[PDB]
Amino acid sequence: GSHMPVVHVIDVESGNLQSLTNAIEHLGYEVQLVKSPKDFNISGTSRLILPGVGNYGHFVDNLFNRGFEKPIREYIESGKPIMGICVGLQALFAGSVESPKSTGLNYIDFKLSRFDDSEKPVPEIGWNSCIPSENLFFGLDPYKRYYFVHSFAAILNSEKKKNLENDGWKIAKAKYGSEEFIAAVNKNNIFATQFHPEKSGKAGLNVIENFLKQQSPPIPNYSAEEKELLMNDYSNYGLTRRIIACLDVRTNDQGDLVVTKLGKPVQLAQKYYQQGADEVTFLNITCPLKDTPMLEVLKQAAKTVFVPLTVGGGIKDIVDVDGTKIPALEVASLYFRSGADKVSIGTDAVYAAEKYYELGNRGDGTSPIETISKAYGAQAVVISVDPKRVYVNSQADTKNKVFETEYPGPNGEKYCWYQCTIKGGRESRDLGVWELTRACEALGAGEILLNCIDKDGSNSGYDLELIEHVKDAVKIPVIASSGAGVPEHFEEAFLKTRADACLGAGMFHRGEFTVNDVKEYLLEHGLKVRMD
Ligand SMILES: NC(=O)c1ncn([C@@H]2O[C@H](COP(=O)(O)O)[C@@H](O)[C@H]2O)c1NCNCC(O)[C@H](O)[C@H](O)COP(=O)(O)O
Ligand code: NI
Repeated sequence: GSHMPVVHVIDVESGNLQSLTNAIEHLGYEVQLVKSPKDFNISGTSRLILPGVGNYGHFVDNLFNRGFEKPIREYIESGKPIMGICVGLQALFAGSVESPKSTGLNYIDFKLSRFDDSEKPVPEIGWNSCIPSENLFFGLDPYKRYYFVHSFAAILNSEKKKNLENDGWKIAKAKYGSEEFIAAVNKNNIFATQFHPEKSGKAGLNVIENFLKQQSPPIPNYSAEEKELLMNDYSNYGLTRRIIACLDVRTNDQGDLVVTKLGKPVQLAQKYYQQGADEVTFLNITCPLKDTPMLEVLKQAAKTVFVPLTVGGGIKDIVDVDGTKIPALEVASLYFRSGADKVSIGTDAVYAAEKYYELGNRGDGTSPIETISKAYGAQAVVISVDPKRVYVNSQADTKNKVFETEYPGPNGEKYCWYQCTIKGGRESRDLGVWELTRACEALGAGEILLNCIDKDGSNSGYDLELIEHVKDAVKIPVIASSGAGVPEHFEEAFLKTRADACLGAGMFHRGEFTVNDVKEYLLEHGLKVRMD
């Protein structure tokens, strides 16, 4: 309470706050959560952090509803250090197009807009860099990567950058595709980042430490060889080749949690993080909702794993042990507050998509995809697709969209579509992958986890045509999954397809290769990867 520096963190009791708290404590500070304006006074606060997550309006409304506007302004007026993270940075602006009627602190007199999806996938999900500048601050290093996860940003042009310049603002810029936007801002005692430092590994922890210690250390003295290797070449729109490590979570005979048919999933996640994983996905496949074992795994993993965590399995409307009807939104909220950054929807995604087409290509606003994305944004919803190839002689043989394949079927069929399955692949549905992804994308999904039942655990590579087929269908990031066995497979997916990321389960779990082994190979072949 006074034996270490206290850091006040504003808590609107929504989203993942575990990572930020753990990151601050890991730096040797004590965290004091401020859920109400009554929980903190100006003179008794030396370090204030305004963490934001989800939909702009859902955050700003909640924040101002609690009466935080004046306290925040009075704190900023006191001249003491404040750090805004994600929506914490967006709140400094006039508002956002994500929530038209919502307002902002208006320190920067313009609104955040949506990235152009005509040239790249929106939301931006991945590791981007700050463009080299003379006015960088708090240790922001152009040769390092930070994690961005957003659809809206403060998009720049000459006029805006100049007004901000003359206004006394220091701007850390970043580019996604052909669009330049604000990655971070700094003026007097105000600091804010569009990226999540608590999710950016060591590079991220350094940014937090630099703010808490109020220092702008010089960037390491890199050689012309190191710079040329670490610089952003703007391949894959400026995002590094994202390597995702995934693990299954099952319950054995005794009731304990294991990854092979509650410390094992936790320790493996820590290992994956220590060995270079850009993301860790937990597939829950294992009792009251509050006491769910998977929630505790997230909590434990979130203590040392400073990269985004995804959880999938059973995210839908449920009937708890006591009979209480808990909507999918509340289930996802529980997982988020427990350490998860994104939730994966499989079975309920196929249902929602079928319903979508029956209603004449519209949603009724009740599906997990719709409610979760409206509260936490599209970047918080992942669709887990579990497809299988079905051959046909022509488009006339099915209502589902087909494509011409390079690999003829058993009877010489030159066309095929991919059929969706539910409940761990135990049941098929008369819905194609083309129809499923497009539907879910419309309902609000922000990313597609594209598995392939035929390639699952085969270590023979990814289903390249499937990847390209889905990339033709949607404008949201698509993750290549199922089939990864060797580093060459990742390279193949990244060069021969438009895959926005690569996921691996078996190969990492077998210790055959580590995430770093895959990264070393990609780096050796000229691809950009996160190395921290
Ligand atoms: N009983 C199961 O086996 C099972 N049950 C659920 N899942 C996954 O979890 C998601 C969420 O489940 P909901 O239906 O939403 O409750 C599903 O969509 C599904 O992908 C299951 N298995 C996972 N199936 C495929 C993968 O996603 C796999 O992790 C990669 O193919 C790894 O491949 P690799 O070893 O080749 O690297
Ligand atoms: Ni103390």
